[PDB]
Amino acid sequence: GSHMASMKKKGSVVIVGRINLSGDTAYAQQTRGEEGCQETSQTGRDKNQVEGEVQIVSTATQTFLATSINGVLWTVYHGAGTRTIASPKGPVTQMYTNVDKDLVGWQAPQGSRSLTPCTCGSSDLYLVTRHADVIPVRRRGDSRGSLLSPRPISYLKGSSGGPLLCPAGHAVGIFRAAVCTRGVAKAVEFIPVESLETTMRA
Ligand SMILES: CC(C)(C)[C@@H]1NC(=O)O[C@@H]2CCC[C@H]2OC/C=C/C(F)(F)c2nc3ccccc3nc2O[C@@H]2C[C@@H](C(=O)N[C@]3(C(=O)NS(=O)(=O)C4(C)CC4)C[C@H]3C(F)F)N(C2)C1=O
Ligand SMILES: [Cl-]
Ligand SMILES: [Zn+2]
Repeated sequence: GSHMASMKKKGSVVIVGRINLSGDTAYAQQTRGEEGCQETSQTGRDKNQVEGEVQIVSTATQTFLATSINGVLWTVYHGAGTRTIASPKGPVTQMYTNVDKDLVGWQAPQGSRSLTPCTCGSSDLYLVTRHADVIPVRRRGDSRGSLLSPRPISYLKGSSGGPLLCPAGHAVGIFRAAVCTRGVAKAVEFIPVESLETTMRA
C-alpha cells in the first residue's frame, strides 16, 4: 500500500533558453532563471514567447536541448521521460514517445521555427551544443559520427536533444549519446531524421 493523497506529480519540461542561429553568429540566450523555471515546471503554464529552432530545456533535476523539426519539438527520452511540456495554456502531453529510440516529441510551440529534414545525403555534419558551439562531425554510419576534434565529455554534457545539421542547415539527426573513452568524446550517436520521419508517418 501507499498513502495516495500525498503522492507527488512530476513537473513539466520547461523551455529556459534557446540557441540563436538566426544571424551570422551562434550564441545561447537564457529566457528564464532558476526560480521561474521551477514555478513554471509545477504549473505547466509558460507565458514566455518562444523563438528559434533549438530550445534549451530543463526539468527540476536535468537540463538538455530540444529541436523543432517539421512542426514537432523533439528531445531525448532520457531527459524528458514521459513529462508534459509547459505552454501558455498549461501542460502539453507528448505527441510521440519511443523509449527504444530514446525519443520523445511535443507539438512545436507557437513562435518556434522548424528545421527541414535533410535530403542532400551529405556526410559533413555540424553538431550544435547547448553552449552554441558548432562542432564539425563526419558521418560514419546511419546513426554515428566522429568529431574532427575530440573533446572532454564535459563539453557535450547537456546537449542531448540538440541537432546535427548538414552544410545547408537541414536537420540530419538528434544528438542522443556520446562515444566516450576515458572521459574523451571521440564520436556521437544520434537519432537519424529518417527515424523521426518514420515515427511521424507511423
Ligand atoms: C557514457 C555516456 C556518454 C554518458 C553515454 N554513452 C553511451 O551510452 O554510448 C553508447 C555507445 C554508443 C551509443 C550508446 O549506446 C547506448 C545508448 C544510450 C542512449 F543514449 F540511447 C540512452 N537511451 C535511454 C533510454 C531510456 C532511458 C535512459 C536512456 N539513457 C541513454 O544513454 C544515457 C544518456 C546518454 C547521454 O548522456 N547523452 C548525452 C547528453 O548530453 N545527455 S544530458 O543532456 O547531459 C542528460 C543526462 C540530461 C539528459 C549526449 C551525451 C553527452 F553527454 F555527450 N548517455 C547515457 C551517453 O551518452
Ligand atoms: Cl533510432
Ligand atoms: Zn541537407
